[PDB]
Amino acid sequence: RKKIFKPEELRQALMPTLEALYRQDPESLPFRQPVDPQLLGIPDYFDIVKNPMDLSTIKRKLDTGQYQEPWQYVDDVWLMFNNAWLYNRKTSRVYKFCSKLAEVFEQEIDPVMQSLG
Ligand SMILES: CCC(=O)N1CCOc2c(cc(-c3cc(OC)cc(OC)c3)cc2C(=O)N[C@H]2CCCN(C)C2)C1
Repeated sequence: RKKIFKPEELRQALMPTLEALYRQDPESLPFRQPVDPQLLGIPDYFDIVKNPMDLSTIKRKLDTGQYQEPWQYVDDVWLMFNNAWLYNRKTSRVYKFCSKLAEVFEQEIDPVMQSLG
């Protein structure tokens, strides 16, 4: 019927896919902590980005058992990517780095999602 996932199983299976993103340098650097619009010059950020997401938040959600099923994790990774592509200019470091992370993530996540069902 509905498949139940234990938080420790999700963490064991999915954390390596997150670690693959963290390992990218310089590409993960903009994504390791939440965007701070006041520190940066950018008070329009949260006008445009309604649901912020970043690697530290996704990690915390895996660590604290906030995901019930693996597609919720995938959706947060993609939310992070889509926010960055929505806000940032195509020539920017953040935009290009986002694209690299999306390439890495795609390769990592597919066999893991097959394994989890
Ligand atoms: C997902 C992140 C995100 O979408 N934002 C929103 C855009 O703002 C940036 C963010 C991160 C980085 C950034 C780039 C890095 O490259 C190596 C490393 C990094 O390591 C923490 C952060 C750069 C910018 C940026 O556009 N800076 C401009 C703004 C206007 C003013 N001039 C001077 C700076 C945060």
